[PDB]
Amino acid sequence: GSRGFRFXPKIIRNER
Repeated sequence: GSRGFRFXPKIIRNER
């Protein structure tokens, strides 16, 4: 579902 990338004080992931 898009949205995904390590961001120091935050990290996103969905590989879709």
